[PDB]
Amino acid sequence: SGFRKMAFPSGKVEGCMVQVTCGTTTLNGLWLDDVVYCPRHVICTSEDMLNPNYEDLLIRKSNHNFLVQAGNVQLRVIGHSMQNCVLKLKVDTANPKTPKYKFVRIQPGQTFSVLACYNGSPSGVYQCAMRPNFTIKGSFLNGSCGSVGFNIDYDCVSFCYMHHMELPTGVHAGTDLEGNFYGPFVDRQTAQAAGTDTTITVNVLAWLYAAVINGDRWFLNRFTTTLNDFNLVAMKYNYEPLTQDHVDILGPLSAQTGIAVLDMCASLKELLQNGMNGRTILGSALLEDEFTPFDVVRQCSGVTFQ
Amino acid sequence: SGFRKMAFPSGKVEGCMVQVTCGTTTLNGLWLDDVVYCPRHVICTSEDMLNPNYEDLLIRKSNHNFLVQAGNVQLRVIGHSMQNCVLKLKVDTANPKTPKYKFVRIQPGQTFSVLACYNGSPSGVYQCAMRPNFTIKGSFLNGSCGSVGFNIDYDCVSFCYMHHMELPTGVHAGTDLEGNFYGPFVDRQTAQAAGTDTTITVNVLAWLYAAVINGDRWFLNRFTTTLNDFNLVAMKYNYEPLTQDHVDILGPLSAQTGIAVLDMCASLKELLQNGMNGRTILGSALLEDEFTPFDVVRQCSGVTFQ
Ligand SMILES: O=C1C[C@@H](C(=O)Nc2ccc(Cl)cn2)c2ccccc21
Ligand SMILES: O=C1C[C@@H](C(=O)Nc2ccc(Cl)cn2)c2ccccc21
Ligand code: NA
Ligand code: NA
Ligand code: NA
Ligand code: NA
Repeated sequence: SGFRKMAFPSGKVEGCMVQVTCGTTTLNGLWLDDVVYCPRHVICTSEDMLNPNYEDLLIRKSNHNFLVQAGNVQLRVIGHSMQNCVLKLKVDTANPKTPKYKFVRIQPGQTFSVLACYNGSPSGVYQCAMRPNFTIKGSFLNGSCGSVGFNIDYDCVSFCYMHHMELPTGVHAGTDLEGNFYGPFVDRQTAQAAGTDTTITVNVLAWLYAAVINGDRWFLNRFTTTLNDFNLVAMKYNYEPLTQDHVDILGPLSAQTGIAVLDMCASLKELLQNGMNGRTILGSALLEDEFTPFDVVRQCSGVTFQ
Repeated sequence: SGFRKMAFPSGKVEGCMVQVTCGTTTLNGLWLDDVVYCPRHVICTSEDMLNPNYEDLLIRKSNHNFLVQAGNVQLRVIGHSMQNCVLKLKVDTANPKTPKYKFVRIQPGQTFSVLACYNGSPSGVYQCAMRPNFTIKGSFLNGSCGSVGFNIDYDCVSFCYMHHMELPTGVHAGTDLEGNFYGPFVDRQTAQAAGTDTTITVNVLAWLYAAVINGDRWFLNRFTTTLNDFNLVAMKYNYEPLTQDHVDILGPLSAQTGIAVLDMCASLKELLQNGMNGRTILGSALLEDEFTPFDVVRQCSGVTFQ
């Protein structure tokens, strides 16, 4: 028992981190097979970042201008190409530590682990959600660009995120591993609007199930609701509308606890309208939305990786 | 910017986890050099756990009764000994993945990362504190015993915790790597009192500094206090008394922010007496005490490991 914001074990990803330097910019790269992936803004100078012409800046660079170091050891660059907002540096050595891996584009509301890195060296690991407005609320200082997000399924690492920028509002934006930003963002040092954000309702409900499984039960009430009634309350409180697909994903947790999904919605309605009256749920005084239903079952069932 | 509950990168520890089986009990072990360390209750049957005679149970076991597996591969056991509440199984092979390491006994209020494991395979990593009453509020299911806690300093892993038990109250107890419990606990399935717990005041103050560094400033006020005055408030709200040693440890954060430690104490006093009026600090609606002053500086300065 107990419920924590748990990250995936980071070792399979730590073996893939490298340092990339171009001119006077150092950031992180991801070395899989004979390719290093990194944010294309490694080729920018401080001036360049207000409105970079990436095609023109990259034409000034040759293979030998990209310095790639894997711990103590220098890699030899034999090709470079830009795909969307990422650079792909072909090197003459396959990474001997390459895990089984996939590149995935995650949906808003899904979770992943971030391995925060500086100068190609890991500093820490934490779990977060892709917000509905395609930002992440991370922990990233200058030099963290090229840090990656990921999920693991037994022995397979699914890379979903590469860090590119901190917006002036102090939230974070980045790409998939094909270099396509999540959300409307561009790799320019400019004020950039993020959507209105919303709370990930299906995740809050998953976490309430987690709370019940752990014996935190005070918020369970005598009430039920409908999808239509609940969703009127969701709109008022800037929660994502609940769909039958979300109900179906919550099926296993409903079966484990014997609490019908709409009964748990009625509990959440009362918590939205009345607050928590200075009480806590799983150590939190807020409704938590960074656990997916899959996360709660994995944590509550002791699933492992190799 | 941003502030997250960040764990240490787990790869150096993942290479050390093994499965240990004795009779019909499987749990985790830690393989460093030619020794595997694991909870001595691996030798207990379900009956045994109400009041085990560990000396008598271990006399019935020979080297060949301890099955130790490192991934797919079986290790050969050439000796066994009990040190306090841990078993040390000498094996005929040094772990080729052994990192630079130390065994440390941490103080209450210090933090560490836990690598939660089942059947010798890592499931997840999270950060927590040793509570003042020497429990931890973890996430541990049956089979997690022998999972370990640790800190990293560049290339050196300091192992501080081995998981042994879930108390009937659903909090967690374990030992240092010499097998000495933290707190009054014994490895028996019995109701066992934990102290009165208290909030780790120096950690709350560190986190308030973290909040200021990140621009969350609403709780800063016009007031100051004294150590004696603050500590009267600490007692009322079950906070650890603040000492000049704690003030000195907070020196760097005070210098970085230009907020005198006693001025930050006056902010914390007002938050204790008035609550947070439905506001948040670094995404939390509670005062957070699982970040040490060293944690806040490391996170806010991008310190890395290798
Ligand atoms: O989280 C981060 C990443 C880094 C950042 O935003 N850098 C960057 C670099 C190029 C362009 Cl075109 C835009 N932004 C940064 C600097 C200071 C603090 C945080 C962060
Ligand atoms: O966190 C844990 C560890 C495990 C546990 O307490 N097992 C154990 C085994 C032997 C003795 Cl003498 C006492 N306790 C457990 C079982 C169920 C749920 C959680 C946990
Ligand atoms: Na970029
Ligand atoms: Na983004
Ligand atoms: Na034990
Ligand atoms: Na303990």
